[PDB]
Amino acid sequence: AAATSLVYDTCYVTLTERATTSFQRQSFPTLKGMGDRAFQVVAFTIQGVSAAPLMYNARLYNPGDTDSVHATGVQLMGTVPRTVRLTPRVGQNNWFFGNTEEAETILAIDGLVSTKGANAPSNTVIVTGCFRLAPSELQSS
Amino acid sequence: AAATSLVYDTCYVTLTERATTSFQRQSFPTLKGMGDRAFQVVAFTIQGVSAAPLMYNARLYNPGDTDSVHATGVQLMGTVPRTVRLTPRVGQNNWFFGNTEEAETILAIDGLVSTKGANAPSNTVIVTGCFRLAPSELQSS
Amino acid sequence: AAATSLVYDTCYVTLTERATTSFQRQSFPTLKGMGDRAFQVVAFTIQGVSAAPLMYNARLYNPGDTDSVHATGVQLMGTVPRTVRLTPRVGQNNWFFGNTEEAETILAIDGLVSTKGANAPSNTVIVTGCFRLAPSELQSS
Amino acid sequence: AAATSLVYDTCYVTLTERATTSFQRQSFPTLKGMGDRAFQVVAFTIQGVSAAPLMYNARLYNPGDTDSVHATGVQLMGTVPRTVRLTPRVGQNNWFFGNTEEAETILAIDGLVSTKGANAPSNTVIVTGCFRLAPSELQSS
Amino acid sequence: AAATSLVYDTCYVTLTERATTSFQRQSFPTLKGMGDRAFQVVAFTIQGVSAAPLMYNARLYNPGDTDSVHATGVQLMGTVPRTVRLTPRVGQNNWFFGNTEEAETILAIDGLVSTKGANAPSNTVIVTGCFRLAPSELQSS
Amino acid sequence: AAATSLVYDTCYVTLTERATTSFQRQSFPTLKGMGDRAFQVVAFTIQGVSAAPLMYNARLYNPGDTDSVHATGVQLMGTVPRTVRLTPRVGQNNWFFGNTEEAETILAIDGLVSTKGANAPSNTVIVTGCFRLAPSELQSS
Amino acid sequence: AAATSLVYDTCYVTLTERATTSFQRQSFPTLKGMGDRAFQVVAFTIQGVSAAPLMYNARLYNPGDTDSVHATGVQLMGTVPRTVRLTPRVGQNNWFFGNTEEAETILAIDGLVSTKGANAPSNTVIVTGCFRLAPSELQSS
Amino acid sequence: AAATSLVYDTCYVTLTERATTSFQRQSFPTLKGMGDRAFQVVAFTIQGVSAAPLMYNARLYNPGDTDSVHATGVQLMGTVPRTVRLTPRVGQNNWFFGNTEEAETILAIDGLVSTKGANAPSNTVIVTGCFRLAPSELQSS
Repeated sequence: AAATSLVYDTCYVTLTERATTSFQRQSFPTLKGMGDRAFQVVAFTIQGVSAAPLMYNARLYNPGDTDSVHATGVQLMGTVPRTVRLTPRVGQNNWFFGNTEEAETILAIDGLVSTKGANAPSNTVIVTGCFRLAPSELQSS
Repeated sequence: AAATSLVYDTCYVTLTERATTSFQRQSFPTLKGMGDRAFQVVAFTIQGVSAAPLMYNARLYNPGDTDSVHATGVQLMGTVPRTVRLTPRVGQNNWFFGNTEEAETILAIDGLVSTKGANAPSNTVIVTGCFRLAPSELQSS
Repeated sequence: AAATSLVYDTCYVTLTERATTSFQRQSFPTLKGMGDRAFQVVAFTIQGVSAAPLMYNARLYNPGDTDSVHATGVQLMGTVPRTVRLTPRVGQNNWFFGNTEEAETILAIDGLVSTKGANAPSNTVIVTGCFRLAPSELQSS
Repeated sequence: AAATSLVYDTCYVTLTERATTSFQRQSFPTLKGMGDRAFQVVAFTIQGVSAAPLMYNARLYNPGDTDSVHATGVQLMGTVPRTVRLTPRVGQNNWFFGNTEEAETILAIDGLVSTKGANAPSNTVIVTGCFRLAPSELQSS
Repeated sequence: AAATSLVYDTCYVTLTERATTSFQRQSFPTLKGMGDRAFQVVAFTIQGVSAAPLMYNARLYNPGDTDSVHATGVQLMGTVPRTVRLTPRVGQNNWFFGNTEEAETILAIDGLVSTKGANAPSNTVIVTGCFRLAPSELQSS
Repeated sequence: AAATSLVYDTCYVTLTERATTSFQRQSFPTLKGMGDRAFQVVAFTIQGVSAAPLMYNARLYNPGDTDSVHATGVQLMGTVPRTVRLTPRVGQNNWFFGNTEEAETILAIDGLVSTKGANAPSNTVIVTGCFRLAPSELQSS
Repeated sequence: AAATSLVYDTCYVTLTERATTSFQRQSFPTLKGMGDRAFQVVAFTIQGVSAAPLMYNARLYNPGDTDSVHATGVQLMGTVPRTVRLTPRVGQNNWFFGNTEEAETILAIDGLVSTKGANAPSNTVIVTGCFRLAPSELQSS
Repeated sequence: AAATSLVYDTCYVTLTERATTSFQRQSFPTLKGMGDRAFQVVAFTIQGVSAAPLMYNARLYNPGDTDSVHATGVQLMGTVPRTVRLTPRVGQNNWFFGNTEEAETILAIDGLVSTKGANAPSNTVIVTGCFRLAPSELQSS
């Protein structure tokens, strides 16, 4: 066999009102420095708190796509941390090859407000991805 | 036999944004004044509240190490108290000898903010450690 | 919780007759670039082939030690690949802190010949380590 | 596999009143001359007799520590032999590497008297350690 | 909850013929330096040896009392260690408040001889108390 | 062990209308002359008869208190003997130390009449206490 | 029999930062005006809310003591009401005699802040005690 | 009913070589001061230690007899405490009336040596009697 590995990587961000923040290969410490080894998204856990009403939508991408294939749907944020899980099903699951560029988008989170022109209040979102890794593509001596 | 004792000790702190607060042997009242008796960390219960979004990461140390071997991973804080438990497994569990210096680090908690240059809002973290104690190393008359 | 990860990393080498080759943190691709996150050795699988009689001894280290605490014992190599598993038990298992230096020795393999002054024949050894990872020690913004 | 060995080694001493006698690697015949092979303390059996009231405290050490992590607690000695067993639990159990120096302390026994300035009466303590041994680290030809 | 702790503390003494030795809060290392935290006596284990015939009577006190409420009753001592357990029942069990003075008597042991005017022979008594501790009364910042 | 003893002691009295009669340590024959030995109230049996309507209230004391912690509540007396049992529960049960003064109050019985200024008719009350005794605190020779 | 009664009494307060508020006999309406009748603490339910991070420690007293014998341990307060129960065990349970002074302390609650010199934010604590009552000590006509 | 009480009383002595020591009503603290109340011997527990070989014979008496009706038979004493129980059977059991004189013999212990003219070495014997008590014979007012 080839033993597939299972790694949890976490990143955090402050969301901005009419913007989307991209979580790329380089946003996750382990994926960023592991070298030439393929990976697949198993699940994402998104945790967020806000000082006042705010919404977000976490969207998952297949490799190379210009838009997402899965999403949590808009979620409300309150003053106490709340956790949402995003699990892809067959077809929203394609493996990223070992050489995927560091800037390749894996998950994008949109920041949304309901009042026209309003600013996002202070907030923090923690994203933890669970990734399955294929064996390394090693070079010869 | 030697009867091992089980003691709960608590300490509290206000976290600061780009700083880590160390909980040393002297931070725990009983460990601080018990004399020459070895101890082991059984578990830590961390409870925190914040007036606005804030994160922390509680990290456990083995004796003499310059960095931690276990951690809760970054945690979000909200306006209602929330409890997290940190339990070491084999290898993150070495016993501290009776003479460990009062300034020896046992647990360190990092204060983190998601917005560049932001200050930590008012917050309080209560740390309760459960320690196993070996018999005292008494002196002769 | 903190989710502990399980990663398999592989490295290969040609053994030399009266020398020991060290497998350091940097010898394993994932451990090398993952950043500040603690890890523990779960098991090592050693696979070797040789063009003619040769022996090796794979030795496991606890963090910071100048000599090993576990070993496979001398093993013979033949012309067909053969696999040996090295699993530490309690006490040969201490966790390496997140900041362990890249040059820190984890496993060392000695190359041995039975005839005085003989050279090692062509050989290859593949080492696959299974490591448990603690959550990352992330920096604040 | 590597077959771990189990060896019992014994040493005896006369305790002195305000002194501690160290049982080092060299105090145990087999550990002393076995060469480069790692070992772990499994258990210690301490047997003592005294011509008049006397106390002792047997303390176990992890490798390299300057003070002990386990102890029997003070024990009374009478005119008939009495046996006490000292068994380390996880964390008071680290393996000693093969090259541990002959003068490395494994167990220390303090001699204690209850009357200020009194001398210890004639006494004898027999210490039998049970050690687990790893395979030898052999040199190449 | 409040987690109650369970601690074993030991002290030793040489008994004198027509005198009583008091074991105060300060006689027990942990109770002595733990600060402002209430405690209750769970049990006492008394172990004694003597070079010649001698008796003792171990007496337990409730907080603030000028005489004891429980006792082992007179016990004989011989040349081999002998253990007696003293366990209070309801009413001989009141909790000592956190601020109890260091000189407060918890257990007193009388030394007795049967021959008029005789001196006590060489002897040693080891007292191990098992105490239940309430949470610490911490000060505000 | 220490064998706890169980003793029944009885005393009788004639109640007076606006007065309370105290049953002290010296009111009970055995408690009065037993010496330095602690005791606890297990139960009291109160039996009374009166030539005409009369009431009483039997009240139990903990050691050193200036008022009672338990009571039968007012009881009516008639021309035929009637028995009431007073059993303390946890907390109304503290042990009296061996040296409690002979004049220390254990039980007090108030004599009550319902008509303003009336005198108590001829009456007799028999009080039988059941006491648990600790071992004696003996003096040395 | 004597029927023991069970009464719930409630009091509320605003905590102050480096101060302790005492809940005395007079703080509880029923205990305050019931007259000469003994009582025992069965349990306390403490409920608190705060506009920002704040801590408290609720401490239980036995009658006449100058410091407490039981405590909840420091508790965090958030923006949503939270309930903690304090139940005494044997020995932290002594009955208060009927005549206990109105100013006698039963429960004390310390207000604590984690930042040096900080003031307590707006807060409210509701304390409900459950008390067992003995029969009244009535006077004669 | 009449409730019979059960009391344990203890006395100690040093035995002398060709002499018998009498344990009279006055030798037992409770029996000595209880007043006019009948009693019966239930059992005697004799515990003795000696610095060198010595023998004793404990003999039980019925009221008013000039010699004993029961005995332990000669017993050897060594350097470690040893316990012997003496339990009367029907007929060696007569009750002592309430007014028995303080000097009335209940148990006698003979000190014996085996070498002609030898002296008894240092020794101590603890005697604990278990007595059943009848109700007190109270006087009228």
